[PDB]
Amino acid sequence: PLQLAAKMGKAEILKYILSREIKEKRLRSLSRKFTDWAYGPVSSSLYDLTNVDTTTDNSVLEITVYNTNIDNRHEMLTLEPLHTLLHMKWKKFAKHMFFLSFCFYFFYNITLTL
Amino acid sequence: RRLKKRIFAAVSEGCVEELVELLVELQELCRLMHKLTASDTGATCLMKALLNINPNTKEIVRILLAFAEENDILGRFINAEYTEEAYEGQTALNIAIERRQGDIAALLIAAGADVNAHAKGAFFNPKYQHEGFYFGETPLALAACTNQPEIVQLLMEHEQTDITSRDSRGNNILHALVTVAEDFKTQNDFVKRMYDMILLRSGNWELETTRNNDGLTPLQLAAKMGKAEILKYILSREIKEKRLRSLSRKFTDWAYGPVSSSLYDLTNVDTTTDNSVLEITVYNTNIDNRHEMLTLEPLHTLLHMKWKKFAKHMFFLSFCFYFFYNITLTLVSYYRPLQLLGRMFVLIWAMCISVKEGIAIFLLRPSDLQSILSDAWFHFVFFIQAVLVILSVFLYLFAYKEYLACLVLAMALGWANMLYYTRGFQSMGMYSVMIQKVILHDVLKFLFVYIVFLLGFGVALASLIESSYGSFSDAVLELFKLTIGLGDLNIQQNSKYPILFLFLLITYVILTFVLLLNMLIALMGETVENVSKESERIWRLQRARTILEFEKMLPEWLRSRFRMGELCRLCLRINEVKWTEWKTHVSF
Amino acid sequence: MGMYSVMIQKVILHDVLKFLFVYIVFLLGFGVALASLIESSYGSFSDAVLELFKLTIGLGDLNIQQNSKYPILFLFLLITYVILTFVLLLNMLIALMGETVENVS
Amino acid sequence: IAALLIAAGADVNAHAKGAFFNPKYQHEGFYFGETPLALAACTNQPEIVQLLMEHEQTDITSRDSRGNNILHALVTVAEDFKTQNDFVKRMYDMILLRSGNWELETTRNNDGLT
Repeated sequence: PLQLAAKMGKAEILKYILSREIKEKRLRSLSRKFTDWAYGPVSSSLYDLTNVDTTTDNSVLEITVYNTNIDNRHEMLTLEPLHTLLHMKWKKFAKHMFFLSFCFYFFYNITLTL
Repeated sequence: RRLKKRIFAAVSEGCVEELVELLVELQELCRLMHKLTASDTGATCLMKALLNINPNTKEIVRILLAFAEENDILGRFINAEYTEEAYEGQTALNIAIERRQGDIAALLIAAGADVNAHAKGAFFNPKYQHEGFYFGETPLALAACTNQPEIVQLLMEHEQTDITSRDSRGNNILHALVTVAEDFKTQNDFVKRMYDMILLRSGNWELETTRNNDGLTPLQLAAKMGKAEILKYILSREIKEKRLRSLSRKFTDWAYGPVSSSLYDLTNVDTTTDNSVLEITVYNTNIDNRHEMLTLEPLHTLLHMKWKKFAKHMFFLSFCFYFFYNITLTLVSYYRPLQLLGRMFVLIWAMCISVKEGIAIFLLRPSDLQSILSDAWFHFVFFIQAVLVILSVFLYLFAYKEYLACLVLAMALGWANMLYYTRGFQSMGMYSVMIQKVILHDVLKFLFVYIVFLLGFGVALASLIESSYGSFSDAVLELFKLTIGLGDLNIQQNSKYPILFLFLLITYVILTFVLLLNMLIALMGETVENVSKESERIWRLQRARTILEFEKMLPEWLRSRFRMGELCRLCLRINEVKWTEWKTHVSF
Repeated sequence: MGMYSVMIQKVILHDVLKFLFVYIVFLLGFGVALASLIESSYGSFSDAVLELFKLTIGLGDLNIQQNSKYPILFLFLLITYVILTFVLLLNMLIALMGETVENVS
Repeated sequence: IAALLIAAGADVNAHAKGAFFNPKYQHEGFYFGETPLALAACTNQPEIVQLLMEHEQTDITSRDSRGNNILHALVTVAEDFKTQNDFVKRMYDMILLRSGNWELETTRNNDGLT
């Protein structure tokens, strides 16, 4: 159901499923977000990345990024745990890979021109 | 270690019977600090119960307090604090105040909880505002920032507490409230009302005169952080109660309909001391509500008075002097082989401008000054022009031949520099900020894409020619001439592939003339509208900066003579008429 | 046509005057800059300002060989003038006059 | 207190010709008409203006230093913008109806204007 919501482009249902908190006993297992400690505006939360991370063959992040028949892609991408995951994946290796590709292509073009 | 785990589990769950049985077992084993304190974060059973409060948390807290009293260790546990390096200084009273549990908070205060406890954890005073929560490292400051009137009143009524306490940052309750306050005018503003309440309950000038390690009063701190609402409230404060009128900074003398005369206070507002509110709000570069803060008394009237006193005359004198200097330089250089005197005047003024710009650059802030449009480009260009003039003179004194190039660059820069003097009139300050914003926004990107495409097509064209497109420089010159609209499009250029050459030329024409130029027109139109909606504020800020610079440039004796203010403290009398406000008040 | 007449009046009184003033400022500055380093066409100040005006309006030819002492400096000054006037000032005047046209229409 | 003073014999036709009262600029002072009746009219006091009108020792055709009467003063004080609450028009109507004569609307000041 989560992947289907991501594919069809339902931001509200996607956000509800991704960030779901249950405070009842014996039902907390159904939740995907657990609040560890809260102090005013600061809040630490453990999210679940079963079908959200790009680990399996098909993932929610890959579906919402590679979707071409949707219009709420920005709305779906600007919510946890997708925004933080994207920034982490960027700052880990994507910036370095992009800079390396830039340098390699620039040197290749300069060599061809010369 | 099982007993401590059982105690913690019972405290977290809230089972009264289980907690009582565990306490009985602990008492039997004893017949306690090591078993009650956890080394994970240096917490305690009371802290664990308050962090995980439940519908029966009051009973658990009462049972724990009774057990501590029976063991005669309650006073030992009241002063318990976190031993970790992240949230050091936390206490049960602090947690109870944060969790808005007023009954338990009052119970802890009555039981002897530390009121003046300082929570100096690293997470509490983070370097960035988004990296942590800062409240003041004090239960009183936390109650003030968390909007608990009952709890803050109960703390204030206590005898063991203090008000003049300064935390690690040096900030007191008023500084903490100023920092926590929101610049935007929200519908519900509790910080201002509770600041008023705390100041009235204190009833002394020590709170508003104390300086932290940054050497700022609460008013100066509000001006620096950019809180228009708090700044206006502090600047225009009226108290009608007896023995409390001294705390006010604005006194209404007489009122007759819309006309009202008011004496304001200029202790830290006038540019008299080393640091002043006006100087802070004018020279601030990391704020966005500068126009909102500057458009309120006693800053607007003070700025207009300081202008009309001497700043207009100084600006006109500078305009005339610079215009005559530029005219003399232009005439002297153009009439190249009365001349000696003109050259001497040019040299003297160039040296003066160079040294003044050097002092200005040295005294200017080296951070974020060049990134923002804080009148740094004009200083840089003036210094560069003076350096060019003096270098041209030195080279003419010698036998070198670059003096002519330096001099022509000097006249070009100086004649392009007259626009700086168009900020005196409102009709042209908008034009100057238009130039600045458009150039900084769109022209740079358009130009960059232009050289990219131009160089690409130039090396493409110059390589397949076995006439005019001989070398790379000739090809790029011809492309530029075709773009700007001169020359002729000759298809017979002795090319190996005439059809390919024509195709490349037509592609370049479509890319540049059809797309790029009209695109730049559209982008610059959008930018013009956007920053013409917000140009008056920028012009006013530039005028205020010029006024303050001229005021600082004045000598010692002239500053004392121009110091305007009637003693009562240095009060300033302002007559204000608000016809719209008077009509709205009287129509009720 | 009354709307057209008031359009003429408002646009001329608002934007054309300021654009023109900045134009003569930059034009005279660059003219005296160019006419002083020539030891061909840019002989005197009047000839230099006429050539600059012709280059701005879009006639003539951009001849880089003007018998100048510093050809690179002359070319740099000419390109700077072209960027300042053609790229920036004219399209800026277009944008400002568009905003004024909407506002007073 | 105003009614008490009127009943005690306070001057009703007293003219307040102070320089601040008739300033050259509208923002340099408060202009109401240099008359207690004109001030009551401009300050939106229906009860006080009615009590003054019902008095016998008062007059309506009085002209101040500017030559303006109550109607001219109300016109000057009135706001061009159509505000939500417009009291000047209603009280102008009330005063004109209570006067019941064409002398008020035909008198000209030193500027020669009705």
